[PDB]
Amino acid sequence: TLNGGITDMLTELANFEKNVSQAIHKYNAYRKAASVIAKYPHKIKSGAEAKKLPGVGTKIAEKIDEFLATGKLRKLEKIRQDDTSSSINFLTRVSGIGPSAARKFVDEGIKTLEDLRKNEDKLNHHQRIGLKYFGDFEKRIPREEMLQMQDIVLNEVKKVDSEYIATVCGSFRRGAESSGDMDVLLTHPSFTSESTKQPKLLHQVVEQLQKVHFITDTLSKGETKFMGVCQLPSKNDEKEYPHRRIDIRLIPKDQYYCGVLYFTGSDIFNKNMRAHALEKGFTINEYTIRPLGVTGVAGEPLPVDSEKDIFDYIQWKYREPKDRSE
DNA sequence: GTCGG
DNA sequence: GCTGATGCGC
DNA sequence: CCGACCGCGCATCAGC
Ligand SMILES: Nc1nc2c(ncn2[C@H]2C[C@H](O)[C@@H](COP(=O)(O)OP(=O)(O)[C@@](F)(Cl)P(=O)(O)O)O2)c(=O)[nH]1
Ligand SMILES: [Cl-]
Ligand SMILES: [Cl-]
Ligand SMILES: [Cl-]
Ligand SMILES: [Mg+2]
Ligand code: NA
Ligand code: NA
Ligand code: NA
Repeated sequence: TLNGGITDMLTELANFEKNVSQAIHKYNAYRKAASVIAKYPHKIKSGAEAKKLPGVGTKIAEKIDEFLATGKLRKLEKIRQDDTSSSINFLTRVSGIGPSAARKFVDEGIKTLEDLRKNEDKLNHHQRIGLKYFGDFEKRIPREEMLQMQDIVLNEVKKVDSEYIATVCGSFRRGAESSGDMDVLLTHPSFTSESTKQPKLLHQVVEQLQKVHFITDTLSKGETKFMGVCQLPSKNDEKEYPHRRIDIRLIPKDQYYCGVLYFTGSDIFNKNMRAHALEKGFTINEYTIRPLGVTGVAGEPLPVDSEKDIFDYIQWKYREPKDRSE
């Protein structure tokens, strides 16, 4: 929070480019700058000082000076005043409503939470659940609650098949004292890159979690990825906990390290690392790390036995999970 | 919007 | 039904 | 300049 003002501004600018302008590269340009500045161990004094960091160019440097001088940005002041931009930004806050759907709804006169509710008919399944738990999904999850949730998930999974291995990733694995949701990596020995020896591997876990009323809703569900809603159980007479977003990713057992690297993040860390990988002539996804031939085509998966092995291939000193929060 | 070649 | 492009989210 | 910007699972659609 050393340069909170500045990083907030860049984040607001990032969200505007993404939601309203549908300018994804500008979105990331601002996010990166916000990321690099949030990490800077000095209270920024000028745009020039900021322009020294990678990701901060002339435009952002200029904005930082305006912000430091006045304590605000005129460009953002006007963006806030604009009713169309405001409505669009708001609607994208509902899970399932992106920049396109948001702009479309606004074109129909649907601009508020009140409008969305009275128009459920115009929403697909995901958007309907996003609206249902709109308030809840805005809440942070204390680590203490993440710990209780982890205990339920691992124990329920164990009951389905002792050979299952569920690992909580995301910011939780990064040591955060609060998380925006729960990310669960799942593996089973019967599912590898070589073959699937048993079907419904993900389904059974989902099924079991619904049986005990932990999983309450489903946003989307496939053979290897579940996106849904869960809730901790509350005691007698006590207010029940808010509903939480939960994602479960089933990855081939022999590709765990690439999988846990991916799911631990952060997203920007993944983007930076995968970009660096490319520079070093490699390509990384949640399954493997492969070399890039002269042509530019991915070769065969390289051997991996730890997260560190991935970092070594691209000549990066190993970074613990707690230091990947970019 | 920023960067490297 | 399929394939592929697009939206959306991780 | 100017091209590059990470990589992919699921839901949905158009075109066949
Ligand atoms: N490669 C890649 N990985 C991504 C991307 N987005 C997410 N991931 C990976 C890396 C992410 O760590 C992981 C989980 O996605 P979240 O839950 O959205 O991210 P988080 O858990 O870190 C969080 F801090 Cl935003 P919290 O949920 O606590 O508020 O998915 C992306 O664009 N690209
Ligand atoms: Cl763009
Ligand atoms: Cl691996
Ligand atoms: Cl792969
Ligand atoms: Mg998360
Ligand atoms: Na710079
Ligand atoms: Na959204
Ligand atoms: Na998540």
